[PDB]
Amino acid sequence: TYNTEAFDEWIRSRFVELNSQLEQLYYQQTDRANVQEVGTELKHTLESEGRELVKALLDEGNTDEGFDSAFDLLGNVGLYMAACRRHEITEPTRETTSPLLEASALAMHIGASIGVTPRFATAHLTTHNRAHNGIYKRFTDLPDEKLFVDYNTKGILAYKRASDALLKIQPLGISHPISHDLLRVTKQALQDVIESNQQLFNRLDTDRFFYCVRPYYKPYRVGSVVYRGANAGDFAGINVIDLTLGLCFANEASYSQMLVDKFLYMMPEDQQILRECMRRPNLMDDFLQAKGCIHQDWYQENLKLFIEVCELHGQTAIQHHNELVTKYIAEPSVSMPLHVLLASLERLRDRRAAVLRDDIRTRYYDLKKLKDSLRLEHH
Amino acid sequence: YNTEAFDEWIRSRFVELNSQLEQLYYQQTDRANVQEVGTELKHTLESEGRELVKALLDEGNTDEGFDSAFDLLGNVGLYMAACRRHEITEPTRETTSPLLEASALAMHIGASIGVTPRFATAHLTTHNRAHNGIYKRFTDLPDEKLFVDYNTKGILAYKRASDALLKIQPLGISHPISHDLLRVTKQALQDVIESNQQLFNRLDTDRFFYCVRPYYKPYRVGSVVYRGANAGDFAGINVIDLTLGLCFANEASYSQMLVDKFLYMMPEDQQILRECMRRPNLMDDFLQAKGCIHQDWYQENLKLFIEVCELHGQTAIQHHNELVTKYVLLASLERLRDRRAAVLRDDIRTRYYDLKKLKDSLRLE
Amino acid sequence: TYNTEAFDEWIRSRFVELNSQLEQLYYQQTDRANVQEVGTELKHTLESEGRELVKALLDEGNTDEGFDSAFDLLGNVGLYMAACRRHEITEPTRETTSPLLEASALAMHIGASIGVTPRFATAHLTTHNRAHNGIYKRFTDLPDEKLFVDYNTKGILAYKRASDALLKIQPLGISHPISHDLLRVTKQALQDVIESNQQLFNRLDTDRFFYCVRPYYKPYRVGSVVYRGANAGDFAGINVIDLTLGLCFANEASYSQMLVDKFLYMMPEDQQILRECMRRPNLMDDFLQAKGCIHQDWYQENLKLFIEVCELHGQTAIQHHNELVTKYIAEPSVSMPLHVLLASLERLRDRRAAVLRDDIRTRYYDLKKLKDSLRLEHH
Amino acid sequence: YNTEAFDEWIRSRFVELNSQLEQLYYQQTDRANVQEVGTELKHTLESEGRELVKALLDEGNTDEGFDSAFDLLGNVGLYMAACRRHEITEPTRETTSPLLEASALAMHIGASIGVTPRFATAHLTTHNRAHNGIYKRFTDLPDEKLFVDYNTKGILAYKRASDALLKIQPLGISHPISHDLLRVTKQALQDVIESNQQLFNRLDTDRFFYCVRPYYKPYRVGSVVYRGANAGDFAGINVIDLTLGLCFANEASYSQMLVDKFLYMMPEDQQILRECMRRPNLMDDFLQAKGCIHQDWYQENLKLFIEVCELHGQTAIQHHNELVTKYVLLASLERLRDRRAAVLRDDIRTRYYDLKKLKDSLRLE
Ligand code: HEM
Ligand code: HEM
Repeated sequence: TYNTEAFDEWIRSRFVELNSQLEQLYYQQTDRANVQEVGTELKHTLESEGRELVKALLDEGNTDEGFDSAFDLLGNVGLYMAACRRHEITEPTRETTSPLLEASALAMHIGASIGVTPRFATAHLTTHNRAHNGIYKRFTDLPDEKLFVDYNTKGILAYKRASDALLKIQPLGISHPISHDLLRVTKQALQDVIESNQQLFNRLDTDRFFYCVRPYYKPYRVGSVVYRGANAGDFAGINVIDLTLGLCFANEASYSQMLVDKFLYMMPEDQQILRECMRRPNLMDDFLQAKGCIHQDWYQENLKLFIEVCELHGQTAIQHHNELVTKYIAEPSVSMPLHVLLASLERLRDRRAAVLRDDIRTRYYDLKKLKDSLRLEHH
Repeated sequence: YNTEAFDEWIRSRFVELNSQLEQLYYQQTDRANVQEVGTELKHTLESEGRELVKALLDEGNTDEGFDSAFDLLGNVGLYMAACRRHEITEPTRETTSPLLEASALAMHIGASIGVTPRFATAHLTTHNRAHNGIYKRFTDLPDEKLFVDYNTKGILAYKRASDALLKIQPLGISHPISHDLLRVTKQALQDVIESNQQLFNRLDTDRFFYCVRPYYKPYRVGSVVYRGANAGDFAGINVIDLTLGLCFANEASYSQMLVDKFLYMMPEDQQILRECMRRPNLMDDFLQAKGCIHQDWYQENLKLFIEVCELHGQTAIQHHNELVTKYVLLASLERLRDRRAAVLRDDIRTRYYDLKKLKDSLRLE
Repeated sequence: TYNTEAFDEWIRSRFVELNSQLEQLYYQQTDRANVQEVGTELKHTLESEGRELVKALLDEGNTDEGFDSAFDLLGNVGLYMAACRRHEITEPTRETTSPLLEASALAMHIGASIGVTPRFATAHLTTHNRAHNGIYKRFTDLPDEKLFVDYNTKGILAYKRASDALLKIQPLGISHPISHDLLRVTKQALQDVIESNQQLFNRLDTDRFFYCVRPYYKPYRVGSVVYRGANAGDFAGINVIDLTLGLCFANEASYSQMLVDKFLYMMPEDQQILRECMRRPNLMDDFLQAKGCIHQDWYQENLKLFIEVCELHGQTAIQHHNELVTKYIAEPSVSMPLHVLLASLERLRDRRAAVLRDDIRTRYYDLKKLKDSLRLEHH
Repeated sequence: YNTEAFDEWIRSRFVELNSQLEQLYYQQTDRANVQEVGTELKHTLESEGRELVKALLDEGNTDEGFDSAFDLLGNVGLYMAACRRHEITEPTRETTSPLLEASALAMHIGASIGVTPRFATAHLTTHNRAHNGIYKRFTDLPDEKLFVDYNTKGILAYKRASDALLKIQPLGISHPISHDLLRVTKQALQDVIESNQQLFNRLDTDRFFYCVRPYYKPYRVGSVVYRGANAGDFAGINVIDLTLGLCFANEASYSQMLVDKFLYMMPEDQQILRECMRRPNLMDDFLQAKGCIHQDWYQENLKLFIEVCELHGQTAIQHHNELVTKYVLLASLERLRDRRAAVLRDDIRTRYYDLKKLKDSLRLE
């Protein structure tokens, strides 16, 4: 694993220096978002040194060191390609196919060999970013990047705690007393998300993030195909909650399509779990079907807690869209299909908040029926 | 409708018969005696259950999915377990099981889905589906419900602890996020201490030993004798042992224990457990990071790491001096409790010294 | 499974009648490839009856009857959508999104839920086409369709026999005596393919196939995304042979991309096996590395048989391209990106035949070195 | 390098020591005796192997992948099996295994990958990697090579038969393509008959019973006794039994047999086998298609189907009267051979009548 080590050590050293030093130049500019005619020397070094190290890896050909080893390597290749994209060394709408031949072949080889997208994925920097003596992979040494990544990690892990609790209710049923504890575990995990997102909101520098962090999550070509950038939402957890709570519907083209466009962007194990939720029942419909149990102790106790969980999830979606996406994407973007991705994100936030709409299906009425169901039972 | 017919029976008459039978046993002076008592109730339980099982055995091969099959196997196991409790079947008395139909069915399902052909802990705890608030049980006794509910709470708390620990593996012990997982682990283990305490302060020692425990006895399935389920039949607890490095897979005593429980947990738990047997542990990781002693992450993470090991080892003594003390291989149970607690011993390998070295490693700071 | 049964029984009855009767009209025409202003009544019935049956299924929502049941249902939905595409009831370059709302949602739901493409796949009509009292799913009752499907099935099954034998050599090694038998089993299976393809070549009606069979394998939209038609080559087997024999290379963008574009078009189990071959060694390189064993009995005996297998595979690719694709696609198409897909198919045939080229990597030299290696050893 | 050091030993000195030892045993008059003979060679085999194993046990947890671990377990099992053959270790003589290091290592790997902690058939047959033409073996005797090679050929032929049969399931018995799979199945089963015949006509009855078979004896791993491998330890053969409907998973006798062999085959073979236990079979399918008697597919497919059942049942008698006849649970071996052959019996359920009904069903045509 000499060649593999050599590339990783490069990613954890010079790679960070080159990008950092390059970000310094971009920030000094007046445009700040411009990359043309700047750091031309640093770009050649980053491209050159990375390619050689990658080329050494591409020579070894087929290797089977296990999923973790392969995924880690693919991450470095993706981190490398992502940087080249940020610095305009490679640009999709400018090419017909990727100019980074070696890296593309290697990335497409590993990705297809382990069932993941042939590029940098969220897990590469968050849940599966191995730290060496305290430092883990990063594009730059900027404090704002670390804040973004760490809080995405905290957020993601909090959602996993919430989806795991929800999945354990399935075998017990909504009337099970133990389901009341899982429901509370779920509630706490979702609150950890609200808190996690708040801290990020109160510490991340809006400007530094939009000009020095975000530009590394851009779409770029791998081979001839264009692959979009990773999202902090690329993991089963969040969608597992949507389906299990019944807030979203797999039978709707809009939602299933979204799942399809993200499967390869998460771990194989997360894909398996997500797909399975698409053919399992949900708690919403369960409670709705238990109308003749309205005067049951477990019903009032569990429905009450359930409804609270549905609200927290919707709260977390409003917090994300209304606050996070708003303060670091929409605003800085108006100053410097954007209105399209914003509109999709809205239907998503409203789908979780269960608001009233006529253009899309929502649980507003179902949730209201259940809320008004708890009224009749407190007697 | 046969599956449901049997399930509905298990959730109704089955509970009545056992309950009514437990009433007779308790009135006795011996109370542990079952000979010449409830002979009528025993015949009914055996008879009604067999007929319902026989109807199922006729359908032959069925593939309704893992959950459906496991649930059915649970009812068959619950039925056979009852028969064992009431002496309708007794291992040291037989050469092979007298419950022919139930045995065939149980062995068929179990082997078909990779689980033991009898009632397993998950059948009554994590995978016990409730209907309108009531879930499978042997009797309607309050002490059974206390035992099962707290075993469930305990088990689920351990799963939260093992899941947090496994997420550190890809991040490493020096990762800042590993400090949060380590704290999540600490909290989950505390939930176990609290969970066990509540059980200790509410369960009726007598009712449990004469009306609850006798349903977890060993009985024959076919010609083979299969031991009773244990609240410790799940990956979680052993995942923590290996990940924290408190136990060693390279030791016959421990790997044998794992082998004797694999079939007693869910296939998914088996997969996870086996995997931990070929993965590194945090203990050795910290020990190998001696040249990082003056690192911020080393001081912070290690402290919590040691607090985690102490909560686990300590939560071990509590259990050891409870379901084992108040109620052959006694030594094998002491070594297990000693490895977890990392006590000092000369007969078995322990982390006592390694843990002390690490505790005193925080000293310099 | 009433609604599921109702739809299947429809697919096996009226569906076949409507398409058949419709094919009769198209054939009578002078253009014969025209579909405008013809069978307008039959089209409305096919579209109408199918949609209603699908709509009934879409209502049931999430169901978990097992992989086989779900895959079978998805097949009927795909068969239905494919027909609508053939009859121009739906056309990709004419739409922005699919006009078949219910069918799209259902197809995308099942597909994503079990990890397969949301449309009709080769297995749906070949290896996983269940027959009822002798009759299995089909678009029409035409004899030429049955010939096409049956021989694709025979061909596919023969390739599976060849890939399975090759994979069993891996744990034994190329010098193992038992590997000589597997190598012979492989040789026989590949010959069954040559024979299978020959029979198809000598019995299929070139015209009927191009105007009455092939038009059902066209690309159509599912939701907003366009999904290409199934190919008799959508299964692990063929590519497993390519990689195990070392005739193709996973480290090349061109090949890995091709694998990615077909994974969802085969069974999950075939995907698993294929991906794994991308990180395993191959026999070609093994033999090349055993140069200091040239005077070994197993070497001459096994290398000789190996080289024969490589030739048969290449023979089967030439037979397919030069004969089959030529007589039923290229010619009838010149009479009535086509030159693009033909060019890709050529690089593929030459990759297996191991011919000499400068534009792509081939085993021509490696195979020649090994052939000339057997000469030195027969002494 | 420890893994390779042990493997290279198994492929060199290990073979020499055992071979040289077999020479001494054969010269004797008893020939089956091992007491007071080759005492020097035994010490060397035990000593050299243990040291190499001890080096491996030190590395602790390793995750080099299933193939690497399984291969290593095989060497450890081959080593322990030899020690058993030479009486260096004997089950009915011990309470626990005297080979401490080897036991721990074997139990560790086996449990970590889900296989029995000893030498399994695949270790010498389908998964025995050859180096420059030579693959793992206990001795250099020609009769061992004959036994192993033909077991391998037999096994691979059965895998071809089970794979063809499983591909009919999704197509159905009335599918035209099922007629080809049925013929592929027929040919594969014939390859088995031929394979077994060659073994019968070449293997030296004496050399095999005194120099080959004694290496497949049962021995202790830890404290548990694990039986020796059988050329029948793989899914294939049992997949054919269930798919053809010749055997029944709902019968304790058969499901128990499956349970006692799962760990003796590859995890992938276990998965496939278990699944067959909850799937339909062709026998019952044909029986249920009585109102299709005058169908073309019914006549053609059924004929070949019956020829397949007869080849299997007949290939059973051959084996039964060979490795069992020429060389307790003898009855359980008769019933198995009788279910496969579908003979007439009153003590166990068989397909004799069902098969006769189907044979006479072709009569009307
Ligand atoms: C200021 C920081 C953040 C910003 C600027 C941000 C921005 C975005 C953007 C613009 C998208 C849309 C997808 C695309 O077109 O690529 C997205 C998706 C998503 N984000 Fe964030 N994000 C932030 C933090 C977080 C955190 C901490 C979480 C927690 C896990 C998270 C979870 C998600 C989810 C789950 C999705 C998908 C939509 C859905 O299914 O509802 N994000 N984010
Ligand atoms: C006259 C009958 C047949 C014709 C017209 C035909 C045509 C084609 C076409 C045009 C393609 C290109 C893919 C696309 O753009 O969709 C293709 C692919 C393929 N065909 Fe056929 N085919 C026939 C029979 C068969 C049979 C019997 C087999 C046997 C399994 C088969 C195996 C393949 C393979 C494996 C591929 C992929 C290319 C590769 O990886 O080499 N085809 N076929």
